[PDB]
Amino acid sequence: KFCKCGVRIQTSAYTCSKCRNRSGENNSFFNHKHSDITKSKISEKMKGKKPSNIKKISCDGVIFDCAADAARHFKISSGLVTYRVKSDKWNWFYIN
DNA sequence: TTCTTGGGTCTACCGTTTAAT
DNA sequence: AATTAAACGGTAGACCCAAGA
Ligand SMILES: [Zn+2]
Repeated sequence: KFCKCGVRIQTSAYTCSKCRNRSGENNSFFNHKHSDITKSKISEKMKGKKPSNIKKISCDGVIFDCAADAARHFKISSGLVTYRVKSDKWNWFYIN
């Protein structure tokens, strides 16, 4: 048996692994809902994890791994951190 | 039967914007 | 002006599940 792409496949298969459609409505989990139990398992494993989009920052010399840590140290909102970084009245800048 | 794939369904936390003070 | 909350928009990684191998 041959896949539409040209490679051989078992007669029990509809396509080769690479050509299988899994996007949108063709996904095996499309339109399914996760149970409250699954959501909790995901919740516990994620608690305390910082994401990859964090920005190291220097607050005029005092550095932080992310803007949120700086917000928590100064006790201000994250929005204000961004505001000071853009302000000509502060020397707060992201590293890189 | 098991092991592998890989993208839809989620969570926790980020950072930037903007309405409202 | 300088502030905050909430609206938006993003990442990786855990989960699920059917079908390829
Ligand atoms: Zn193919």
